[PDB]
Amino acid sequence: SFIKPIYQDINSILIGQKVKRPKTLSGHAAGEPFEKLVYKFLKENLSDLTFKQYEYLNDLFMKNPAIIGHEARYKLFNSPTLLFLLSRGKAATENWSIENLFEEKQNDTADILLVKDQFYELLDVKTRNISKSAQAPNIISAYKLAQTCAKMIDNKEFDLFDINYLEVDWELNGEDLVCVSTSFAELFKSEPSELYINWAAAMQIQFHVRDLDQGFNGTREEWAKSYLKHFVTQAEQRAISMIDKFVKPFKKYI
Amino acid sequence: SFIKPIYQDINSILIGQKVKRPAAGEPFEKLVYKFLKENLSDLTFKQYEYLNDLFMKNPAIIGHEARYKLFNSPTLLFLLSRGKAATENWSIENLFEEKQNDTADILLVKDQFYELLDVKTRNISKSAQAPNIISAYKLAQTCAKMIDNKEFDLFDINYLEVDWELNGEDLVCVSTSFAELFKSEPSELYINWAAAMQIQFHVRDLDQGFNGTREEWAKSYLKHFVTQAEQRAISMIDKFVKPFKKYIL
Amino acid sequence: SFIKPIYQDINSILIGQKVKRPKSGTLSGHAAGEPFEKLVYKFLKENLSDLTFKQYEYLNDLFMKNPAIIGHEARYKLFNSPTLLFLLSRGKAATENWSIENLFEEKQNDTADILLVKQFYELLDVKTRNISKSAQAPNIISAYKLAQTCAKMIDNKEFDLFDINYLEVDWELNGEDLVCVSTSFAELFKSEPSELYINWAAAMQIQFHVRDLDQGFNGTREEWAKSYLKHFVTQAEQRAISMIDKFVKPFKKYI
DNA sequence: GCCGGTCGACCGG
DNA sequence: GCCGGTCGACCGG
DNA sequence: GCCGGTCGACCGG
Ligand code: NA
Ligand code: NA
Ligand code: NA
Repeated sequence: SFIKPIYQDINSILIGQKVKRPKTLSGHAAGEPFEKLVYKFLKENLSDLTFKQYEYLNDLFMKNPAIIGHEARYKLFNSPTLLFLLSRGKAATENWSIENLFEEKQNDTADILLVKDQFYELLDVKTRNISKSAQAPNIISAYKLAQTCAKMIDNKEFDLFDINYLEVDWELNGEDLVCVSTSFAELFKSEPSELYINWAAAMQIQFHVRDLDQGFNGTREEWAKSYLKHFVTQAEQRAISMIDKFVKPFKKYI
Repeated sequence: SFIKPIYQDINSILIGQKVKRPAAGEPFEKLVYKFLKENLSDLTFKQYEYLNDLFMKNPAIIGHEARYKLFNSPTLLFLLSRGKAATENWSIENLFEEKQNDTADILLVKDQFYELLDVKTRNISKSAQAPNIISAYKLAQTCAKMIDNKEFDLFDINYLEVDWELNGEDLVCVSTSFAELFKSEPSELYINWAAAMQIQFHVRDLDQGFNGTREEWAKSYLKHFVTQAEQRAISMIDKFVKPFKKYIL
Repeated sequence: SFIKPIYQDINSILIGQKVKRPKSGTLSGHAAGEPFEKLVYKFLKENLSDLTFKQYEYLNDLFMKNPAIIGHEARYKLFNSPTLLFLLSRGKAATENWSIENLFEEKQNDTADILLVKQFYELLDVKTRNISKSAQAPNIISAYKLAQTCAKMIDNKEFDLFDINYLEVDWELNGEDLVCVSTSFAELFKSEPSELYINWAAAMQIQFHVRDLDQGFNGTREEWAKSYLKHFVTQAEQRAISMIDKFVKPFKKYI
């Protein structure tokens, strides 16, 4: 992680920050420009490393004028896994140009990208409302994570990228929201066999950053293989539980 | 529908109206509610607004048990009730606020009949996938409660689509669509399991040819739900298991 | 490949070359970029006449030099390869009435367009697509024909004898004639056989764009055949199931 | 030319 | 301490 | 995405 080395500084700068409330306080809509606040800070203390996912792509393509077309542009990633996780559509990659750059995309894997010496850190910011105790938020697609681990193995890319999370806690205070806490955690540091997969909630992994464990002490290849086992096991578990919950109780009506 | 009769009045006040740019379409939902609250004052209610009034019109009714009785309907209670603790802890000093998962955005009630209005905003500047409409699971339970309690003329679930786009420093509505759930072919509703088990469709394209009974609608959907759930149990193996069974070992 | 070492020239001679619009009519089927194929042959012969035949043309030469060989048996035995037989031999009645006064002709269903051999055979098949429109992958070759080819390859063990390559010639309308703007070369036995798509409805044909065809297969030619069959069989079973769920159930309500 | 995955973040009738 | 639906609305490595 | 349907005509261990 490029952020961890200076986390204590981010936590310090965030605690106390305020943001004008939408004037609902729930939902992706009433999210938190707190992530914009994180970006602004990472852009200041790590300007040569901080990139919005769409910002990195625009940059990558800008320094390759001779390379045109999606085919030629995809090879620019020089990594099948990073291509899977960062890339944009075919027509979008084909139609890219100086007067038609990439913009924010709702389903982009990462909020902030940090690159240094061919090493990428996919950071995803999670904002939480402390005023209440809610369910763990969506972290990342368990299915997308499964494909990632599959591609890591097939390509032997166990030393290239990390997927980290930064949780920023806030509470209402008058006519604005105020940050009260923060917490950092790396995905590949937790126990892969203990990640809860909420199938209904877009097959998303879920947990509050402040609770995640960081005791995994094996290699990255083992983490991937272990995750895939847990993923396949849970997929079969869901397939069976769906019948007992969405079929059995409704057969009497047919 | 209590809105169908004035759909053109709602559309006329929406199309062309601009709002200062900063969900992003929320501003248009407030315009609908405000309109209804001024043209159907005695029928328009925010879901949480209805609950407070209901509880406020019966102060001598304390406790979750007695309060849950106030709905006089199992199906409606399932669709509108908040929570046991929330229902118990309710008070004139601790009212019900809006909740992200409330079934409806707007409630129109009259003659003991309820209309659950859910309005969907859409950025016409993009050609996206069909949005989430309503949980297929929540619909199934609802249909089950309709059968067990024989409530086929109590409520309707309708959707209003508000199309908008960014124009300069403002947002502007460009078109509107209306449709009724119980008027579409239940066996045709697409159920996106991964997407919160929600049924998805563009209000604009939603068919309205159904001419059967409300009971037949309920039974039909339930059959469609079960079958799809079974089919999904198979799809999961062929997509989330079979292709990864070569890494486990 | 024999033309591969000379692909640069071809790619350069083709691009820019133009041909009038086929009878000023439609631009599909056999009548569209057919003349281009001729242009490719006009070069592969004017620079490699030592080993460039147009399918039937070779067959005409395979004979003649064997007058004592007539009517089935001997004539069918001429091909010391059961595989090359299945991919180049004409009909029985056709390989009977052969003579100097009745030479073979170009047949619409011939496997290869141009044949280059030098013991080792290269079955070249040209492809042309209107780049002025995003279209579907064209029919490459018969999946069934390829399956029989692989089987026969294993049986008599001939994992070294012939190659199946394709040459793409992209063209676009320009005035009263069509012009080439690009070219793409690829070799069938160099891609992932388990990846090849089989369109059963489209004549059980393998479909893909020469330009996008991969060329990185790890293994011998033998491993390919083994691999393909495993793939072709699977798809066939899948097709059998798909048919019932699309051409049977959907209309079972009308009977 | 049909089909469906992803991001965001919420409590318990 | 553990389990898991619901709303919103997005295009094609 | 991935996935696949059409029009035009041809002869045969
Ligand atoms: Na995420
Ligand atoms: Na809804
Ligand atoms: Na062919």
